[PDB]
Amino acid sequence: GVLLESQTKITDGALHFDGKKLNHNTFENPSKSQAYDYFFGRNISAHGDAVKPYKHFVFMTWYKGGKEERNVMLSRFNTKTGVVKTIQFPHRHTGFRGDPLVGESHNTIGLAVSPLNGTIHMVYDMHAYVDDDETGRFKGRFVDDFFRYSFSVAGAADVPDDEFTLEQFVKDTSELSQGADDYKHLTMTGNLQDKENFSALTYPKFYTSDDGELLHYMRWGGNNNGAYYFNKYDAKNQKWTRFTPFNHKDQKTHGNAYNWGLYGQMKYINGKLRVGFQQNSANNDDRFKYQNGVYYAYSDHPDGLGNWKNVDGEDMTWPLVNSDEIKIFEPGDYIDHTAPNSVHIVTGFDWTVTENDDVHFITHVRSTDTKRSDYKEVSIHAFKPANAVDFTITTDFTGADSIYTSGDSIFIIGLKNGYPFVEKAKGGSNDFEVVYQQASGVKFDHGTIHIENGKAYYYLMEKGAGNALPLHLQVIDLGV
Ligand SMILES: C[C@@H]1O[C@@H](O)[C@H](O)[C@H](OS(=O)(=O)O)[C@H]1O[C@@H]1O[C@H](C(=O)O)[C@@H](O[C@@H]2O[C@@H](C)[C@H](O[C@@H]3OC(C(=O)O)=C[C@H](O)[C@H]3O)[C@@H](OS(=O)(=O)O)[C@H]2O)[C@H](O)[C@H]1O
Ligand SMILES: [Ca+2]
Ligand SMILES: [Ca+2]
Repeated sequence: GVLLESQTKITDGALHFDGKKLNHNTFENPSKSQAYDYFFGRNISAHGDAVKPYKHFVFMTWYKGGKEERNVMLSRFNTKTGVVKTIQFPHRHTGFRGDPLVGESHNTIGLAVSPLNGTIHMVYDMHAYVDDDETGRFKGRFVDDFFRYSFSVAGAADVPDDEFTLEQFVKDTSELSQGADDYKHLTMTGNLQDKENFSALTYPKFYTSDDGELLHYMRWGGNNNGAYYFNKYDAKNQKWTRFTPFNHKDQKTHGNAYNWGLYGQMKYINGKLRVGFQQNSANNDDRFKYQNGVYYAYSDHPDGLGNWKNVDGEDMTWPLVNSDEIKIFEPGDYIDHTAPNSVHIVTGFDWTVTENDDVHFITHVRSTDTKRSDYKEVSIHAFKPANAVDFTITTDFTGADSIYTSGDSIFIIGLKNGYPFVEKAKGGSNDFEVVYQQASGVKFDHGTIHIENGKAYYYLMEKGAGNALPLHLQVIDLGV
C-alpha cells in the first residue's frame, strides 16, 4: 500500500559543501575558490529537524545556496494550493568555529510550529558555541550569539501567503542586540539571566506532545562528556522553560567511575518522553574505542521532570549518573576482541517504540583494525514484542542508519542508487520486506525524514555539481 502521493520542488539552490574535506592540519587554509570546503560532512540543507507538517501546510528550513549566500531560509508549502512561500532571514551560516569558508554539517536548522497558538520556532547554526575571546577555540566569534533562536508572533503559521514575511518574526531588542537585523535570541525563556543555561549546545530537535505542547531537546558537551537537555513551550506566555538535564554532565564528579558522552536520541513516543542511546565512556583503556552498550529509559512525568524508569519498570536515578542502571545489552559481546580499543562502535544505531509498545534497537559493531585477518563486522537487531519477557537479539540483519514506526509497523527508509525505498516489518518482528522503491525521476544526494499521519515526509536534495542544488519535498503514504 506504500505509494508516492506528491513531489514538490521547493527551490533550485540550497547550500551544499562541494569542496574539499579539511582536517586538523588544514582547516585554517580553506579554499578561497568557488568550491566550498568543509570539515565534517557535505550535508547542511534538508538535514536535521528541518521539515514539519502543520494542518494543510508543510514548513521547511534550509540554507540559501551559493557559497557566498548561506542565508537561513524558511518555506511554507500549501498542500491544497501548491504555493510555496519563502522568507529569507539575515543570518548566514557561519561555518566551522565561526569561519564561513569551512562548511559545518552539524549546524542544522531545527524547526517547530505550535498547534496551540500557531507560532513558528527555529534554532539553528550551532555546534557547542560559548562566550570566549581571541584566545579561545572560537576566537570571540559567538559572544552574545552562542544560542540562536528565532520565532514568530502568534498566528504566523496560518497567515495569508502575502503576509508570510520576515515581519512575522520577533527582533532581538535586548541589552545584547547586535542591531536592526538581529533576529537571533540568546535564550528561549526571555530572560538573559538564563543565558548560561543555553551555552554549548548542539542538535536542535522538536516534538509535539499528545496535548499539543512543544518539547525541545539538545545535546550539551562533547564525545566522552555529554548530556541531553530538554524543555517545554509555554504557549500561554509565549516562552519556553529553562533546559533540564536527562543526565548529569561531568558524571565523574557526580559519583560515577568515568565521564561519558551519549550517541542516540530522545524521542516523544507513545505519549512519553523516552531516550535510547549508546554511551561513549571517557575510559580509553577498555575494549571499546568509541561507543558501547545500548541504553533506554522513559519518563512517567508529562514533561520528563522525574519519574524515569528502565525497560523493566525499575526506577532510574535522575538526573542519571551511572548508565548501568538502564543498560539493555552489550553489542560488544557479538565480536570476539577483548584487547583495549579493539572494538569499534559508531554508526548504525537507532531505536523506536511502536504504538503497541514493541521496543526495537538496531546497532552495528566491527573490528577497530580493518586490516586484521580475523576482521569481523555485524549488524544487530534487538527487539522485544509487547507481551515478551526478554529481548530477541539477532545478527540476521543488513543494518541501517534509522528505524521508523507508524501504526503497527516498523520501517527502514532511505536512498538506494539515488531513489527512496521503504522496507517494512510487523512491530515486534525481524521480518523486513522491501515494499516500495522509486525507479524514475531525478535522483537525490541526501535528505531527512519526518513521520506523521501514516505518511513519511521525505525532504530531499537533488544530485548535482556545485554548492547550490534543488530541494524537493516527497510525501509518501505508508499505507498502514
Ligand atoms: C564533541 C567535540 O568536542 C570538542 O572536541 C570539539 O567541540 C569538537 O568539535 S570541534 O570544535 O568542531 O572540533 C567536538 O567533536 C565533534 O563532535 C561531533 C558531535 O558529536 O557533536 C562528532 O560528530 C558526530 O559524529 C560524526 C562522525 C558525524 O559525522 C558524519 O559521519 C562521518 C563518518 O561516519 O565517518 C563523517 C562525517 O564527519 C559526517 O558525515 C557527525 O555528523 S554531522 O552531520 O556533522 O552532524 C556527528 O554525528 C564529531 O565526530 C566530533 O569530532
Ligand atoms: Ca541576538
Ligand atoms: Ca573506551
